[PDB]
Amino acid sequence: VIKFKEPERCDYLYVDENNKVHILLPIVGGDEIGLDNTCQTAVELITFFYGSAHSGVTKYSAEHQLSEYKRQLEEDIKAINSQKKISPHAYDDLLKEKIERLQQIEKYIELIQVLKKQYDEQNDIRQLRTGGIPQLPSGVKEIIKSSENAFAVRLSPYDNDKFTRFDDPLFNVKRNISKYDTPSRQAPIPIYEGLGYRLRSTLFPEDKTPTPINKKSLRDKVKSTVLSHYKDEDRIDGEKKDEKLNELITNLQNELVKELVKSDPQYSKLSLSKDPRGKEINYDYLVNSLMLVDNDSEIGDWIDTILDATVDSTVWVAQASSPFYDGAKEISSDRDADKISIRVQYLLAEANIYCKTNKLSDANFGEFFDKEPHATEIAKRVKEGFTQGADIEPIIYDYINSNHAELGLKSPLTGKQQQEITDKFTKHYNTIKESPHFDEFFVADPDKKGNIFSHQGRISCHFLDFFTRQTKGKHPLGDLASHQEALQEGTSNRLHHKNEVVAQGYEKL
Amino acid sequence: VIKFKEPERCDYLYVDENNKVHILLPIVGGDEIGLDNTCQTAVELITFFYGSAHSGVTKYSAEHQLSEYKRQLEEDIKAINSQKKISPHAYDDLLKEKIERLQQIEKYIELIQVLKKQYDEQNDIRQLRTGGIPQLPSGVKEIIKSSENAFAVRLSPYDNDKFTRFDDPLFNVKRNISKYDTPSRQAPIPIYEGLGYRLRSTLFPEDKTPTPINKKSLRDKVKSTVLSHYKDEDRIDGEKKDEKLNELITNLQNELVKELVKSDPQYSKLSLSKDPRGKEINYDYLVNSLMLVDNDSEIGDWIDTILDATVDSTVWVAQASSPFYDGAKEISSDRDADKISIRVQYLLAEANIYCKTNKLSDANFGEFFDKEPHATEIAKRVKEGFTQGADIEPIIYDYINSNHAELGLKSPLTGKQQQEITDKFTKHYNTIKESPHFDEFFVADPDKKGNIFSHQGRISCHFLDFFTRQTKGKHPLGDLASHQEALQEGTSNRLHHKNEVVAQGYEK
Repeated sequence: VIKFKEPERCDYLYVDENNKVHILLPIVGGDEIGLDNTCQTAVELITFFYGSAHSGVTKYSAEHQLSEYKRQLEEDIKAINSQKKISPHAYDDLLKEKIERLQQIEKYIELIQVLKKQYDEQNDIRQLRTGGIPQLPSGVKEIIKSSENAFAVRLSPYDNDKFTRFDDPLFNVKRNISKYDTPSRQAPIPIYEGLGYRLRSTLFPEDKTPTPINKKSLRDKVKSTVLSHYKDEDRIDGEKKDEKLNELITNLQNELVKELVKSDPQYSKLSLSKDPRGKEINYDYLVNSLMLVDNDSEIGDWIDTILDATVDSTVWVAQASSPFYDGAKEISSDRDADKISIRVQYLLAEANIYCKTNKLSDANFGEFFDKEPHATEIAKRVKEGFTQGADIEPIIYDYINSNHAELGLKSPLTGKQQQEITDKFTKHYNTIKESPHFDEFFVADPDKKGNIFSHQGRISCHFLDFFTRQTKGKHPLGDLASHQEALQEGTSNRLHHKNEVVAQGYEKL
Repeated sequence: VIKFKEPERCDYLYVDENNKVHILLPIVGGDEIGLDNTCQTAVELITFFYGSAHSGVTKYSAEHQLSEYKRQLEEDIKAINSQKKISPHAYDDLLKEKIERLQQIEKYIELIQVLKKQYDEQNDIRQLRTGGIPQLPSGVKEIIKSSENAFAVRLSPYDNDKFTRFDDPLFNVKRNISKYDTPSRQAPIPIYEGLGYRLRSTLFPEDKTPTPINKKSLRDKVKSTVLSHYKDEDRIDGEKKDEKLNELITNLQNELVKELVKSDPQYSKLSLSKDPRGKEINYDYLVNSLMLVDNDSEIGDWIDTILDATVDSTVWVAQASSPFYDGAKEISSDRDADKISIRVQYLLAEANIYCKTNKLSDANFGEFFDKEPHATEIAKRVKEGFTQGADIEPIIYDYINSNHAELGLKSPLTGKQQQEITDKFTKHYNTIKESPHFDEFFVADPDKKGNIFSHQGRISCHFLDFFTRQTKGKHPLGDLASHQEALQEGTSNRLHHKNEVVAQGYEK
C-alpha cells in the first residue's frame, strides 16, 4: 500500500461523484453574503488569475495550484507503474481514475492560458492586474445579471462610496454624490429626497432632538404596559381588595400572553390565576402565606410577586437580539441615524431578495420606497417604533403587506415568510456589520437552483460558464462540454470543501 | 415482526450499557447552570413527586410515568410469551432484557411510594406540595453539600431576595437586608461595606457622575490611537509630504498590528506599504491615480484611505462580545451599576467554581473580595477598565493572581485557565441573563466526577442516593444496592436523553 501524494483539497477545485473535475471561479469571498464590496470587489478574481498577497502571505493563482496538483498526480501514476511489476493489475481502477483527473486538470490549465493569451484582446482580464480599481470581467457580470439565485443590492449610506462594482443590483435606491466625485474629496453632496435622506433626517433631525430608543425586556414591557393603566396611588386594599386583585391578574395575563403569542402560540394557554401546584393566587396567599407584599405595596410590587409565583423562568428566555437593538439608549447624532438608516435599508433589501429568489416578485423595492409618501411614512413608523421599543421588522413587513400589489406581489407575506426574511437579515447583517462600506452587498442562496455556488468559503460560478461567455463561444469545450450541466444535476449548490472521491478511490484492501 | 410498546424515552429514566435502570432525581432545570433559583428552586422536585401544570400543560410525576412504562413492558412480554409457543427461542435476548428492566422499574416505584407513605413523617417531601415557598428536601441538601462537581454561588444584587434555596454556597458575599425583611416589602436596607456596595457606589456614585463606557471596534480604536499623535490642522503636504506619509503609514501599521497580535500572531506580518498586487502606497498613487485624498485632506481621511487600499475586510471581524460590554455608552443610573456589579460578581463566582472544581483551592473567594482594601481596589480597577474600553476579565484575573496565595491557590492562574473561566462565565451568564433574580445560581460540571449529573435538560442526582439519605438507610435497597456505584463507573456525568439498549433492540 503506497502512500499517495494527490491532495485531498485544492483551491477552486471540486471533484464530483463521477470523477468530473470542476473549477469554481470565485466572485467574492463568503458563503451566502459577500465579504468584499466596492473597491475590493475584484480581489478574489485577481487572486485566481494572478495571485495576490494577504497579510504577508502569498496566495497563488489557479494555474499555479493546478500545476502543482498535476505534478502530484503524475508522481502517483509513476508510483503505480513501479508498484505494478510487483502486483500486475491490483491498481487498474485507481490508475485510470487518476489519469482521467490529470487529463481534465491539464485541459483547465490550457483553457486559462488561452483565455489570457488569445481571448483577452480588450484586456478585460489583464485589467485585474493593471487597473487602479478593477472591474469584474464582462463574462462574470453576465453570469451575475442572469443569475436566479444571487443578487446584488445597493444602499444609500450618507458618505457613499462611488466605487460600486455590482452593476445590476436587484434593490437600488437614490444616493448622494460621493465625496470622491467632488474636487476636495471631503464630503458628499447630499440629496434631500428619497429613502436614505428620509430615514436619516427623521431619525435624527436638523434641530438635533435625540430619538429615544426605549427597548425593554419582555418582562419590563409587560409590567410597564400594565402599569400605564394605573397610577402611583393605586393599592390592593380596602373592602374591594379581591376584585382589584382579580382585575390586576386578568390585565397582567392578557398583556403577557398577547406579547408571547407573537413568538409562540403554545402560550395562549398560559394562566396566572394559579401557581403550578394549582394553588389559587389571592390576597391571603401572597400576603399571609408567601409574605411577599401587603396592603400598602405598590401595584408594581404586586406584579413582580404574581409573576414570580406563576411564570416559569423559561418564559423570559430572550429571542436573539435584532440588529436594530444594539444596546444604545438613543439616536443622538447623524452617525447613529446613518447606521440605523442602513439597517432599515438592508432589511428592505433582504425582503426584496427573498421575493426575487422565491419568485414572488421581480420588482426593485427601492423604487417604491424612494417615492413619496412612502419614504417619509416608513421613516416615521420606524422612528415611532424605536420610541415604543417595538420590534422594527414587522413594521416594515406590515407596510410592505399593505402595498403588496404595488411591490409586484400577488399576496401579502405570511408570518412564516416574514420569519424567514428576519432570520436571513439577522445572520447576513451580523456577518457584514464591521464593513468599512455599506454601499452594496452580493447575496447568494446556494440552497436554490442557479448558476452561483458556494465552495471553500467563496461565492462562485463554474469556470466553464465564465469561459464560454468571455470567449463568446469561439472555443468549444471538447471533452469538458457537459461538465457545467453535470454540476447542476447535483443535489445542492453548496459544494463540499474537500474531495471525498480522491480518498475513496483507495478503500479496496 | 411484532410492534413493541416500551418507549425509547421516559422522563427521569436512564438505561446504561449493562441494562441497569437509573432514575435521576432532578434538582433544577438546565444543563450546566440552573435556570431556577430562589423561590422557584423547588419546581422540578414538585413535579417529580406530585406532577404540576406548566403553561397550561400537565406534567406527570415520576411514579405516574414509570407505571405507564411498566404497563408497556408487561404488554411487550405477553406479546413475546404467546409468540414463543410458535418460535420457542427466537426472542431470547429481548425477553430477558425486558424482564430485567421491569423488575427494576417496579422496585423504583415501590421505593417512591414507601418514601411518601411511611418515611416522610418530617413532611420534608410533602412540604413541596404544601409549603408557601418550598425547600429542597434535606437529602437533596446533603447531596449538594457533599458534591465535588456542582456548587451554588450567592451574589449581592442591590435588591436582594431573602428566599435563597441553596444553603451551602461555595462563593458568598455580604448582602443587604432584603426588602422582604422590611415592613412594606419595597426596598432593602443597604449595607455600606463589602464587594456589592463598592462596585455599585464606585460605578455610579452618590453624586450621579456617569461612568463612560468607551468600548470601540478595533478599527475605530486603531484610528483614534493614531490620531491622538496628530492635531486637526496636520496635513500630508509641503516639501516633506512623502516623509510625513511614510511616518503615518508606519505609525498606523505599528498600532494595527499591535492590536491584532493580541488575538492572532499571523498578523505580525501585516504590512500597509503595498496593496495586495504589490503597488507602493505613496502620495502619487493615493492622490493622482486613485484620486481618493489630496494635500488638504485630514489625517483621518488619509487613514481611512490607506486602510481601504491595503487591509482585507476579514481583518475587521470582531471577536464575540463579553457580557461586560452590551452596547451601552455609559453607566448612568443605579440600575446600570447594579447590572454591572452583578456581572463582576458572577465572574468572580465562576473563577471560584473553576478553582474548587479543579482542586486548586477550597476558599470562598467572596470572603477575600468583601474585605478592604480589596473590595474598593477591584471596583476602582473595573471602573477604570470601562472608561478605557479595556477587557474586564483580565483585570479580575490579574488581581486574583497578585493575591493567589491568600485565595488559597499555590500558583497564579495560567493564561489557559483564565480562558477556560472566561468561556464558562460567558456561556453561563448568557443563559441566565434574563433571570428575574440574580441572588444565587447552581452550577454543575458534568464533565467531572461527582454525584450530580446532567440528563434530559435537568441537573440531577441519583434517586437511590437521595432515597438512602432521606430514609437514613433503614430500608436497604435489595437488588438495587449497587446501582449508584454502577452509574459512577460510567465515563461521564452527562447522560444521554433517549436510551441506548431499548432503541437498538429494534435494528437487530
